[PDB]
Order: sequence, then structure tokens, then C-alpha cells
Amino acid sequence: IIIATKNGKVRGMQLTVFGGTVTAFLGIPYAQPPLGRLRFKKPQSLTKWSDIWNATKYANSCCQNIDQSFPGFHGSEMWNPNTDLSEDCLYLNVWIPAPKPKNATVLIWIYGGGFQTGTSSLHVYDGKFLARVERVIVVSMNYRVGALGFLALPGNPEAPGNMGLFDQQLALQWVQKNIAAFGGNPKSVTLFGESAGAASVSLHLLSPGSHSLFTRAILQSGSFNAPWAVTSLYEARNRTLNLAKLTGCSRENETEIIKCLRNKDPQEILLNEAFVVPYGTPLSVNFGPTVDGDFLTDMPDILLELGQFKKTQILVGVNKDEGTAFLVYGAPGFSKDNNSIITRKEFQEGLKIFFPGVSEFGKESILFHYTDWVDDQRPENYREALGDVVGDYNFICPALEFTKKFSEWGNNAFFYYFEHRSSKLPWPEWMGVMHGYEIEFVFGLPLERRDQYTKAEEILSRSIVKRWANFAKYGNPQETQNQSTSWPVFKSTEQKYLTLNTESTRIMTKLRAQQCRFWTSFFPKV
Ligand SMILES: *[C@@H]1O[C@H](CO[C@@H]2O[C@@H](C)[C@@H](O)[C@@H](O)[C@@H]2O)[C@@H](O[C@@H]2O[C@H](CO)[C@@H](O)[C@H](O)[C@H]2NC(C)=O)[C@H](O)[C@H]1NC(C)=O
Ligand SMILES: *[C@@H]1O[C@H](CO[C@@H]2O[C@@H](C)[C@@H](O)[C@@H](O)[C@@H]2O)[C@@H](O[C@@H]2O[C@H](CO)[C@@H](O)[C@H](O)[C@H]2NC(C)=O)[C@H](O)[C@H]1NC(C)=O
Ligand SMILES: N[C@H](Cc1c[nH]c2ccccc12)C(=O)NCCCCCCNc1c2c(nc3cc(Cl)ccc13)CCCC2
Ligand SMILES: *[C@@H]1O[C@H](CO[C@@H]2O[C@@H](C)[C@@H](O)[C@@H](O)[C@@H]2O)[C@@H](O)[C@H](O)[C@H]1NC(C)=O
Ligand SMILES: *[C@@H]1O[C@H](CO)[C@@H](O)[C@H](O)[C@H]1NC(C)=O
Ligand SMILES: *[C@@H]1O[C@H](CO)[C@@H](O)[C@H](O)[C@H]1NC(C)=O
Ligand SMILES: *[C@@H]1O[C@H](CO)[C@@H](O)[C@H](O)[C@H]1NC(C)=O
Ligand code: NA
Repeated sequence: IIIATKNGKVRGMQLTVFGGTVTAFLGIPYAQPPLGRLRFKKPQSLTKWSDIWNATKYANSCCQNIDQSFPGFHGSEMWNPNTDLSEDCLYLNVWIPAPKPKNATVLIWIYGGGFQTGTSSLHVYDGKFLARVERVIVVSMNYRVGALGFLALPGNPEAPGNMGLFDQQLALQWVQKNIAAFGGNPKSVTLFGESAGAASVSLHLLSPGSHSLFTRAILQSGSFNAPWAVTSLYEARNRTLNLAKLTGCSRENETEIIKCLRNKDPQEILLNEAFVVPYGTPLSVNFGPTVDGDFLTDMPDILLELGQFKKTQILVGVNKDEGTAFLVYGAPGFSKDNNSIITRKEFQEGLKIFFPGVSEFGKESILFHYTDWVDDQRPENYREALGDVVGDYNFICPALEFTKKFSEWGNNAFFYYFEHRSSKLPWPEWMGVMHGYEIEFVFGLPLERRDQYTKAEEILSRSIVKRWANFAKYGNPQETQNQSTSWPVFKSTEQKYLTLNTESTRIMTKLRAQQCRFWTSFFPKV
């Protein structure tokens, strides 16, 4: 019940799951709290302690803007932080099987949230089921988001960029030095994440500093080549100087702007983050990964294209309706509280909201590719198109492109397509299989049958959990026992992928091929 780590001892707690036991260590610090002189800088290593650290409750989340478009609605508040916000937030969690395993595969979760929001303590990232059912070890960590995590004056060590990525990387290193003490195998570590988490995992594949801190990788609705995923160095410093003036910190000694930003209080920084961009989008990443020459040594689109990444197996996939979630956060004529049948002009206006700096011709090109219907008179035509438009451009095509290019260098790749709409969901049915709603299935929440989940959902979850674990332990995401359809490796030619649902598990070919040729070849040029 007490574990001895390189920096000191840590007390955990015991949990009861499915007639068994899991040992949870919630809130182990992995770095010096980034307060004061340290705000905006890379994490600094933690100096040892002599007491017994009590890791029995989730630690503080990093400071972030909550979104308030739906106060009181669980469909949206399930994603908001469920723990005190604070700059002092560099902590991680460990769930290990009981009894203590000997050489367990380790899964390391990295949450998404547009790089502005998110926390490891969310209910739908509870690692206790994966520990219990598959006897792997699960680790999640908090990393700095928003400007306190990704503010960038390039080359300048007071605000270098990618600090949140270096937070992640320092947790990964903590697992390397320490997880053996917990009964884990540091030579068997799978990163997995979703949305910006998945884009984070993809960047860890590119970053030499993490090459040796994990084995394999799983990308859920997210990759670095997605349009939101990397902010330019043009944009980044335009953004940190607009933050400077909004807070009365514009100077000319670039480092003393930073000194000036260090005396502001967190919430002052948070209020102004939203306006350093002129035209914003529900998907807008105001402060993101940057080519800092340290974590990321070159533009990732080039590293991907020329084979400059960790060679290993990747598991990649996306959801059928990645786009809908964002339509109710800005798009006109859209509401979670009606079927949001919009018109041709509302569609048009919804493109100017999601594609704001884009030419009139650009927005006409999108409308032309997405509005030649199998039936001109279905009222929901434009509603479905704009959903598809946002999902294809922001998630599905980048993920497919990443998998093709990665697989072109000889490693096994597996692609999936999650298409199950859960029965419980608090959002209306027109929104479909939404961004982030496979996460609970990966984490085994439908296993605790309880109130929410049909037995069909319990089974799908049980299978996904097995495929994920087999991928982590063995590099091959098969379920070998219950006469399951085999999951083929994705190769650049036939582009086979697997669909996940409660009814038919089917092998299909070339997801969204016609849509994605538009996004990945034609549209980048406008
Ligand atoms: C780079 O930044 C400038 C300045 O941004 C403005 O000032 C900030 C403090 C904040 O209040 C922002 O909302 C402002 O936009 C941008 O120039 C502005 O461009 C917009 C229109 O696109 C408009 O607000 C003003 O006409 C401009 N303001 C000034 C002071 O010139 C500029 O567009 C940004 N982007 C690039 C690529 O340079
Ligand atoms: C779906 O709902 C939106 C707005 O929902 C509600 O309606 C408002 C009157 C107000 O009470 C809001 O706070 C609610 O959330 C409808 O969009 C509105 O349409 C009319 C057109 O004149 C008008 O009230 C506004 O311009 C629109 N509001 C927007 C775009 O935000 C939409 O018409 C509804 N559609 C269907 C099919 O029910
Ligand atoms: N735009 C900025 C930055 C940002 C860019 N892209 C993002 C993606 C997610 C979160 C934030 C961002 C912002 O913070 N809010 C505006 C958009 C509203 C998003 C609310 C966040 N909650 C949800 C999340 C996810 N699934 C959701 C499903 C639905 Cl139905 C509703 C909310 C969701 C999956 C990953 C975790 C977060
Ligand atoms: C650390 O925890 C020690 C033991 O706490 C035990 O577990 C918690 C969850 C409670 O149920 C408590 O009653 C138990 O005794 C404490 O004795 C010790 O003081 C704690 N140390 C610090 C620094 O908080
Ligand atoms: C765990 O497995 C690795 C190889 O995956 C091996 O080198 C190591 O010695 C093992 N440690 C144990 C069994 O404690
Ligand atoms: C002011 O700028 C110079 C470079 O022009 C820099 O070396 C110096 O450190 C800055 N001032 C302080 C107090 O850091
Ligand atoms: C396989 O099927 C049995 C029932 O025959 C079920 O109890 C078990 O959980 C299934 N295993 C997986 C990994 O799906
Ligand atoms: Na728990």
C-alpha cells in the first residue's frame, strides 16, 4: 500500500471493482510547481521529499477557461474540470492491479481539449476498470494548457513554447524511472489520447526527446497534421504580443514583457486569451504546439513526409459524427434543443464562422463539394453537410492522411471507425456519434453495467478494451477468443479499416475517399 519512488514514498488507496481490487495513486507530483519565476518556463525536476506523500485524491487541474454555453447540462459539464483550478497542477495518477503485477504493460493517457482545456480527473478517464479487467497499469497526467502551457516567444527560454508538451514528456520520463517500483514494465508503454491528446501523441512520435519513453501509440480523433494542431510562428508571436497589449505588458525588451506577464494573476491571463485572435472559431486553438526547435525540430508536415519519426505500430481511428458537437457552439440555426434543420443560406453563413479567413471562392468550393445531393428535398441536407464538412476537414481526413503517410514507412497501422450512438446520451439524435464519445468505451465504463448502458454496449466495450490491451501488450489489436472479425493492417493501397458498433463489425475500404481528396489535395491551396 506504500510504494518507494526515486523522489520519495507515496501512499495510495484501495478500490473495489467487479469483486476485485485496484490500487489507485491519485495526485503524484511529477515536477516543481510552475509558479512565480517559473510560470511559462519548461518544467523543472522535482526535488526529493522525506515524508510519505498521500496520493489518495485527484490533484488540482491547470487553470483554463470553462465553457458556459450550457450551464447545468451534463452533456457538456461532464467535460469541464472536476477539481480546483490552479497554476500548481503538474501531477499524475497511477492505477495498478491488485495484487501488484510483475511486468505489466503500461498505458499512458493524454487528454484533449483543444490544448486550452481538459484534466486527467474526468470521470470518463477513470483508469480503474482497465487495471481490473486487463491487469495493465494506467497512468494519466495533467499538463499546462492555454497560454500558460503554450505561449511562445521562439528561442527565448522564458517563453519557448510547447511547455505543456514538455509537461507530458516529463511525466513519460517519470514512468521510465519509477513504474518498475509499481510492478510495471517501462519497456512496454503505450501512449494513448484523444483530440488534442491524440495530436499530442502524434507529436511525441516526431520528437526525438520522447523516442525512448514509449513503445507504441494510439490516436483517437486527432493528429498533428490537423489544421488546428500546430500554430505558426507568425501567428504565435502575433498572439503573444496581442496578449501583451491587452494586459498592458507591451515592452520592447522581449524578455521583460515576459517578466510583466509573470506578475499578472492567472485569471487576468485567462480573460484575454480569447481575443488575441481576430476571428475565432469553436475549434480555434489560440495557443498551441509550435516548431520550437527543441521539442519539435521542424515543421511536422515535413517530418511526416520524409519518414522522420519513431518506427513502431500505431492504432488510429475516428468517430462517424466528429463535427456535430461544434455546430451547436456557434453555427446559426443550430441548437441542441431542436432538430436544427437549416437552410442553404444558414449553411453558407455557417461556413464563414468555421472558415473565417478563407476566400469567397474557398467557401464556394466547399459548398460545391458537399451540396450535390442524392435527393434535393431532404430537409436535413444542409444540417448534415455542415456537420460532415467540419468533421472531415478537422478530424477524419487528417487522421486518414497521417495513417497513410506513417504506414508508408513499413510499420503496422490499424484504423477504426467508431459508429455507435449510445442510448444514454443527453444530446439529441441529429448529432450522431459525437466527438469524444468513444472514450468511455475505451475506458470500460459500460462494463459497470449499472444504469446507463445496454448489454450490447457492455459487450462492445469489453471487446474494444481487449483490442486496445492486445495492441498495448502485443502490437496487434485482435480479439482472438470470441470468433471476432479480424482487424486488418491498414496499408497505403487497399486502406482497409474496421468499424465498431453493437451490431455489425465489418471490414471496409477507403473511408471518406471522395470527400478527403478535396480536403487534402485541392483545399490546402486556396
Ligand atoms: C496580428 O495582430 C494585429 C493586432 O491585433 C489587434 O490587437 C489586439 C490587441 C487584439 O485586440 C485583436 O483583437 C486586434 O485584432 C492584427 O491587426 C488587426 O487586424 C484586425 C482585422 O483583421 C483589426 O482588429 C485591426 O484592424 C488590426 N489592428 C491593428 C492594431 O492593426 C493582425 O491582423 C494580426 N494578424 C496578422 C497575421 O498580422
Ligand atoms: C432551433 O433553435 C434556434 C434557437 O433556439 C431558441 O430560439 C430563440 C428564440 C431563443 O429562445 C434561443 O435562446 C433558443 O435557444 C433557432 O434559431 C433562431 O431562429 C429565429 C429565426 O428568426 C431567431 O430566433 C434567431 O435568429 C435564431 N437564433 C439563432 C440562430 O441563434 C432555430 O430557428 C431553431 N430551429 C428549429 C428547426 O427549431
Ligand atoms: N475552442 C476553444 C478551444 C478548443 C478548440 N478545439 C477544442 C476541442 C475541444 C475543447 C476545446 C477546444 C474552447 O475551449 N471551446 C469552444 C468549443 C467548445 C468545446 C467544449 C469542450 N468539451 C468537449 C470535449 C469533447 N467532446 C465534446 C463533445 C460535445 Cl457534444 C460537447 C463538448 C465536448 C472531447 C475532448 C474534450 C472536450
Ligand atoms: C497521510 O495519511 C495518513 C493516513 O491517512 C489514512 O488515510 C486517509 C484517507 C484517512 O482515512 C485517514 O484517517 C487514515 O489514517 C495520515 O495519518 C497522515 O497524517 C497523512 N499525512 C499528511 C501530510 O496529510
Ligand atoms: C520485463 O520484460 C522486459 C522485456 O519486455 C525484460 O527485459 C525485463 O527483465 C522484465 N522484468 C521483469 C520480469 O521484472
Ligand atoms: C534587456 O535586453 C537585453 C538584450 O537587448 C537582455 O540581454 C537583457 O537581459 C534585458 N534585460 C533584463 C533585465 O533581462
Ligand atoms: C467472450 O465471451 C464470453 C462469453 O462466452 C464473455 O464472458 C467474455 O467477456 C468475452 N470476452 C471478450 C474479451 O470479449
Ligand atoms: Na476513482
